[PDB]
Amino acid sequence: HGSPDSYRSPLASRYASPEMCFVFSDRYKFRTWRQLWLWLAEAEQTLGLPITDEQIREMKSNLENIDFKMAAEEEKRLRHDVMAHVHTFGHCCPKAAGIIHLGATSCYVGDNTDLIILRNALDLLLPKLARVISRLADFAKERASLPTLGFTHFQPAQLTTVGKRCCLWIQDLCMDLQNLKRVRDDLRFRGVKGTTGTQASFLQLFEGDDHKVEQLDKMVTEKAGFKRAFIITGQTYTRKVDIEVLSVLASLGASVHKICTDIRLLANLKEMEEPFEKQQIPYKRNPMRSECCCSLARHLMTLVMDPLQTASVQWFERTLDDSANRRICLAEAFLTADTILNTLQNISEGLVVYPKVIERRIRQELPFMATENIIMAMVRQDCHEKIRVLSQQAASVVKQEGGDNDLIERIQVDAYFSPIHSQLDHLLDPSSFTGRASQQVQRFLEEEVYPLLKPYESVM
Amino acid sequence: GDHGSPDSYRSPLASRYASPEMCFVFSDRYKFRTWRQLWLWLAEAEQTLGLPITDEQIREMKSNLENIDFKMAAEEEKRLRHDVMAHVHTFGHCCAAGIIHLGATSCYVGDNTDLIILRNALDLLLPKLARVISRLADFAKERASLPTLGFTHFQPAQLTTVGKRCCLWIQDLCMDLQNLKRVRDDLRFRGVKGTTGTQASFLQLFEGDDHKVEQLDKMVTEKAGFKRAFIITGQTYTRKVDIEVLSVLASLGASVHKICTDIRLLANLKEMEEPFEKQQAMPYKRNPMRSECCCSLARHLMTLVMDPLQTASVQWFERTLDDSANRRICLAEAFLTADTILNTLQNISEGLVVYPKVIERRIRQELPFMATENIIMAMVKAGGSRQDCHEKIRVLSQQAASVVKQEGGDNDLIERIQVDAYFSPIHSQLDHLLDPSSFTGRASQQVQRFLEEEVYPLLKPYES
Amino acid sequence: SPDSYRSPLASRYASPEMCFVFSDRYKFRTWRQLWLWLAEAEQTLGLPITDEQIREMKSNLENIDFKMAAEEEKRLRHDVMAHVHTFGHCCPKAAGIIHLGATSCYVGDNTDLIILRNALDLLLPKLARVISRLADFAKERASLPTLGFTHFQPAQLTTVGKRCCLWIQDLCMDLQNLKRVRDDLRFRGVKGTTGTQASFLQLFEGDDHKVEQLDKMVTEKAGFKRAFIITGQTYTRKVDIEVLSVLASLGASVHKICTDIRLLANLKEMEEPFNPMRSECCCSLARHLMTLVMDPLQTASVQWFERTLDDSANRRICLAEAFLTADTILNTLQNISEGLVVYPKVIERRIRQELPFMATENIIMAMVKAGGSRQDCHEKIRVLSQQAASVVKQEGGDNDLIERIQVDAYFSPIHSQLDHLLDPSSFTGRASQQVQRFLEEEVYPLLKPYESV
Amino acid sequence: GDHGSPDSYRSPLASRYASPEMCFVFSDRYKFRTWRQLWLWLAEAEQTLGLPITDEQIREMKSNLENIDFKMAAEEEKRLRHDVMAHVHTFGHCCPKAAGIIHLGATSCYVGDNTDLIILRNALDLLLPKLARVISRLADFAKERASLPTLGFTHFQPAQLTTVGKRCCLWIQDLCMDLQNLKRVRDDLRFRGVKGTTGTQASFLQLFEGDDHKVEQLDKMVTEKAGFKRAFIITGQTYTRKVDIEVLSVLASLGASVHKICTDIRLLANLKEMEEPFEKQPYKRNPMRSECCCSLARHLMTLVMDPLQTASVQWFERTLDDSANRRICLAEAFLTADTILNTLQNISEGLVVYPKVIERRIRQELPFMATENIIMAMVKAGGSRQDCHEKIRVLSQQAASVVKQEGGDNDLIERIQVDAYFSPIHSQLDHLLDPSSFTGRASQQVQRFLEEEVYPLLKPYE
Repeated sequence: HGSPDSYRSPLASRYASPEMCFVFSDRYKFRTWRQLWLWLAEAEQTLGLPITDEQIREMKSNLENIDFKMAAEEEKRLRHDVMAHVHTFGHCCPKAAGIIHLGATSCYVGDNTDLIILRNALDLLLPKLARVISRLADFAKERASLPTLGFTHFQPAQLTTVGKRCCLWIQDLCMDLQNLKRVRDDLRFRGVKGTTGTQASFLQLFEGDDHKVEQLDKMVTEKAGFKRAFIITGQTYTRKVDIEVLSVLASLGASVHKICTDIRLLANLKEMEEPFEKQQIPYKRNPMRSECCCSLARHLMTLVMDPLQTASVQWFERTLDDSANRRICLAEAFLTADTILNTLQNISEGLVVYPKVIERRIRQELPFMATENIIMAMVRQDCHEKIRVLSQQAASVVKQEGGDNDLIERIQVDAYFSPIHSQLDHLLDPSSFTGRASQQVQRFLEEEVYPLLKPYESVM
Repeated sequence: GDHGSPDSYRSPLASRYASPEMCFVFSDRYKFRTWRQLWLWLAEAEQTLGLPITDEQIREMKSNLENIDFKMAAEEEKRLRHDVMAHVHTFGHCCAAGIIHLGATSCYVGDNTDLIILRNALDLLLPKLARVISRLADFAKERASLPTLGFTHFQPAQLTTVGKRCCLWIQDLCMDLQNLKRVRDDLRFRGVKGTTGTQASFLQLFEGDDHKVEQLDKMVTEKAGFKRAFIITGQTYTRKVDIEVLSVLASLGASVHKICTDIRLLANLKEMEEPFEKQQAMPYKRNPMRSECCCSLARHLMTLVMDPLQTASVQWFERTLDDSANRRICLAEAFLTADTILNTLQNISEGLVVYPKVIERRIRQELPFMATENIIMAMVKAGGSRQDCHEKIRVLSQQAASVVKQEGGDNDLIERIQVDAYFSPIHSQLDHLLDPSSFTGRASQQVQRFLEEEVYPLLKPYES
Repeated sequence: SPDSYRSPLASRYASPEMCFVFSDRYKFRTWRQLWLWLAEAEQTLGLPITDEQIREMKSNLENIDFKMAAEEEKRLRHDVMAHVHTFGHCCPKAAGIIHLGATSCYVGDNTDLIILRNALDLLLPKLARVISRLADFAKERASLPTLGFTHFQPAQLTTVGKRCCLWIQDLCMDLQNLKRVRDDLRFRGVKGTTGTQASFLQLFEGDDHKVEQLDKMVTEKAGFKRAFIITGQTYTRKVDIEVLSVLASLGASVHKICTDIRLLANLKEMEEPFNPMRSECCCSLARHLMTLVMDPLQTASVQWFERTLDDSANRRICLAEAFLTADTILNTLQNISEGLVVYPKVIERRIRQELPFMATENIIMAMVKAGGSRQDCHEKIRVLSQQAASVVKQEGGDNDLIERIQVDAYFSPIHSQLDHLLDPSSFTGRASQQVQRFLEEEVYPLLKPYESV
Repeated sequence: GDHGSPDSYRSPLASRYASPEMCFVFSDRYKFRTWRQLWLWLAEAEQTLGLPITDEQIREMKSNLENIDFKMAAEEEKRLRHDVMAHVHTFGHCCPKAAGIIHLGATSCYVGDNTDLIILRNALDLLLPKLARVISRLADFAKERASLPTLGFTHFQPAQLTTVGKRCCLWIQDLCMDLQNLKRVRDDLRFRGVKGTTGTQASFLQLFEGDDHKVEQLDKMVTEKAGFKRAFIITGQTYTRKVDIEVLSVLASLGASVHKICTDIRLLANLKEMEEPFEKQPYKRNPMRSECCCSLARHLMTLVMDPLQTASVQWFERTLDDSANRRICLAEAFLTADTILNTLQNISEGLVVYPKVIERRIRQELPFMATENIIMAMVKAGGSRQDCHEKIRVLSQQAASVVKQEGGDNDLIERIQVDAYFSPIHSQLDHLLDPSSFTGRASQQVQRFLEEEVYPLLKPYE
């Protein structure tokens, strides 16, 4: 990762998985440059430019044989990123030197590489998000019936289930999964367009034949594995593309942050905890992996303003005031999302529920929500008011003298509630207060979640 | 008055900027009508599932949907400090009263109203957006072959065409149209969910009947005009929907700002101007005032995206009420702003002024510096020499540059070539070698293909 | 009119005084006010302006015809020239001398600076009054022990007043910031179309000193200590960044406080004056305040040269909204701070249910002094903790670590004063003393200039 | 290598962009040095306060600040899960004599949180002279070009003439406000000191046997040694996260200014009026350095939402959900800012001005702005106002058509000069269109601004 004598990005050197790091590495970047020049030359041969099979063979064998030292020093001399690599690749491919980058300009390698990078980055996030959704869905099913105190205003609300509450987190990740897939499939190749998008150099190279330029653009698009290319660009693809991508990651950021806020709140209530590793026979447990996910999700929300501002200040066919900003924020958003999903998969595998803790809290709150079922079970005016005064004193005891709720007791002795004694244990059954929470979990998993997850069954 | 008094603050978004249609969809009249419209649909679905509601009770609601007493509603809200219940009383006062809102909570009306408002607001933006695109398309077709100086780094570069440049704007607006359409299509109804989304109150109402509660959830969803309803909600629909909606407006703001920034730059170059207003010739100096307003307003949209993002991130459990005030402001203001922008942008597109002679004058100044490759190629074809020509053209290029920079004169490079003996085997070809049209690449063909494949197919559903 | 949209901030949220500051009555009245000051200064410096013309203007500052002015703008397509003419119509004798030598931003930008300053002046007392009522609560509850929270997890005891000082300290930092931006706000003055004072220079036929003088006079009349030396058409949009930055910071502070109050309401240790609806309202609007900061940031980044008019419509929206939003928050925070209710028994319970686990060191250092070993006590205390933790977590019961230590024969010398070893006040450190010190050295001096009168 | 292998992502801020000094400030070698330097200060102060620390232990501690075993600490961190105790052990290992008195009575954030504040302040100290240095270069330029008339620009349309030096003062003023805000925030930065787990100083009070006086003066001593004038009286576990908001707010604002300057330079580059420095070894020159600054400034403006959101959701005495966000955003903000200023210093050094392209654009626009001047000269010679205004009006329409509908030069002056009606002012015409008389007070505004504001603001930094 490098020396401690200098600053190191905590995302690469500490947080993110090596795979995502490699996608944004200089090796991947410059390999892809060489790959693009190969596809270019191959297509140009087919279209009748003087390129031999020996020159193609030379380029194919030397895609990974990159001299970084020599390339960086040639940049210093030629003050050009692309020209330096054209020359370097030429030195290790002496037969091909005269045909590399023929007709093209800088953005053929620069911009198309970012597109290939963008796509590859989404492709690694997809199964990670799919794997989180699946494990939460496992958990959702097991705890689909378990009654838990609902919360609105973070206050005692009617009963829900742990499996129901989990399905709220799952659905947000599902909207995100659908969004990531939609953006990945819509990405288009820039292809060959020239300095200003007019294909003027390539038109001159193919001595004025429009049809040949059209074919060239089709051929590299397909070699690159892209279904579609832009008809219209300036020098580069429209920077709107980066907004579309980072908007969805920002949206994922906000969903994750919400999931982790919930878990941190439940971990205070002792109702649920993060998984442990290295475990066996501490009381105090910090939800550190959830606090980490929040911290990083935040940064993922912040980054969306960068591509927005960039897109707004692009003058005409392009200005280079996007270049540096894009080298930073694109990498960060993906490495940030990658980390979040790796850490979120850990949290989701074995979430620890504490049933008796959840049952205790419910018992403290249920007699204040069961009052209506007591009245509609007596066969109204003197039963709405005579139970109310008992609630007055029981609510006065809980707040003014912090402790247990004894409303059950106050009814269990009063003469007025004579017949309703025989049916109190059934009237205070927690599951009868949970509504369709169980039915809803089931139907959600079968109609929405399972159809979505199936294309990912190979890797779990 | 018909809006507000001068002695109080009035948002200029409502008073000075947006159209009456978009302003209506966010008004309290439309909001409280929609509340009554939801209560009506519920009662209809409730009766059709065998609940004790009379066909007379229904028609008293069906007739009194518009009849809203605004002073009584505000006083019962002064009494109970609860807006939904206050409107329940007021509707029952003019009606029936005992069957209003039965089994439902506040968010049956306060949350399904938002989704109807969002859907209708998107309905207002769509045809306005297609209209702009349509106008620019015609401008792009008309100007498809008019050579213009290309700009990278905002320095002169390979020529393009006005039509081609306009397609860059069109493309961005077409992606916005597609995103607005998708997000409107993907919008789902909350339906009947109860206080925490468990539907407990409606299960009680239908006496434990699971199938019946779901039958109600389907009935009110179709009545509201939605293809699909959420299975999973807390008290409200997920605040993620607000993010998808304002994300696409934010992106649209980005597009517009860029389009309008280009226009202001073109205006300075005097190559393009905004349409003429009337008088009773036109003035020499003209500020791109309408473009600057669009830029100003677009900026607001890009900013608003952070509101729904932060909101969604800190929603604890089934629901917290720290979304309420923030949503009252940012939802309406996003749409009101977008609406203003589209109205203004359409106005700009109707008769953009082009000045062909100014475009030509800038081209004649810059082109010779970009055309030396074509001069060398033409020499070699008639017995010339590459390195001899380069060095005997690099020197005249540096002389011409000096007059333009150090002296601030007109570019004389062509004139320096038109007399120089070394370039005698080329003099009959100089004007043809500097034909702007032969420098525009495939620009005009790109316009034609793009319009035929990607613009008219999208505009087809909006012909009227 | 319910048949049209109304800004919730404007209608049914913010104070009538703040709404008035951003009203058009106040705006156009200030325009007229600034024209009079310009006329007054110009007479002094020797232009043909008569006292009659000046009295005509001083009488008609509030006499504004919004119908006429609005109709004349449609015809002239100029907001300032529309109001020059309207003012000239109700002051026929003044007509020719209004706005003499001036440009549009003389009224446009100096009005926005007058508005900003006056809007800050309304924010300062309200904030001070909030800080003052939290300081009383802080003093009242300085000694009351409460459970400290790190990671939202039980942590070393603090006091209620000490926790309140965390909130106070954030608000005080905002108070100093609002005051520093207010006091160091500068006047645009008279600058001309591009900032070069060219027309004023020609109006006084070349007299440089007369232009400086005119600039000084209007600046003093408007109640500012300094004018900008350098401007384009307008004052730098960096000023709007600095103002909205401090309000955004205040937003973040407020949001933190109201989130803390919302969690305590869940813990039933504290309640709002009679669902923490007001704190949710506060959080929701604090959030919108934080959002706004990107507007002037984006604006100032893309101003080309002496002025571009892409700031105009965005400023009309973000400026007023930030102050109306700020205002609303402070009015609501004042109502929360007026009736905060702590429930001491609920707090006492939670402590007793969590203190035993944190008190493990004090029992050891009472045992080691009694003869026992640090090895032979840490081992025995851990097995009894393992037993207590099961009852709480696996059985959802009461923390009986206090009971279990009384039945174990090992801790026999320790029995005599377990009341003292688990006395919550001994676990609070310097909390109360930290409160008294902070209030007297930092808070009270800051509130000293206010509270008057 | 040391700047990372090409097989992994390497931040372009640390490797490619920022200066070495700023990179070292956020390096782990600086972080762990300071951690250890803070333990020394803690030990020295405690010994003075009567605790059992030997001067043998102080000297052993003082010698082993530089030599850090990173391999040991990382593996100890794996074994412990505590980053501080990992370095408490690794320090206690190489300093065996003083193993019992390292981190005595202290909490994790004594080193974590105070280090953050020390870095913040050293980073600000690197930025300030760099900012001053830039302002100073532009000042020189703005004095030199103080009387060079140039076309004013409102709406990006021709307007009343300013001077090149006056326009530069517009840029300088934004950077001077940035300088003022940076210094203030640097000086108003408070030390976290010794506060314990939740800010109550409980463990320190315990070790000083209930003595408040000794707690308070330990806080003051270590603050003094760290170089701070003032400590917080009130903290949770850490210093309030409102501090990070103040710091990144002023950087975002600097970013905003730098973006405006560089946008202006980019536009002037197109107009061929002004260019970025040569440093040669052509005709078309892209302003690549101004574009770099703009790109980097934009990111700086974006970062402000990090600390804002962070502060807004800090529950009670502290939550760890700020940790990861702060490591990225703070470091990145100072790396970017430093890079921007480095590039800005380079731009200021040898900015190229083209006086004859400036003169050309004036001659094209000025005649339209000089109409009232001409009518006044005509009336002064006993002429008719209404006839003169109508003549100018018609000649102005003809000349505008040539410019817009024919793409010609402005020929308004030549039309006036060949018209016999204008005979009374024909001799006055060169003088009437002297651009210098159209600049207002621009040349004096520069001198006043530089004397009264700039140089007094620069004096501490010379």
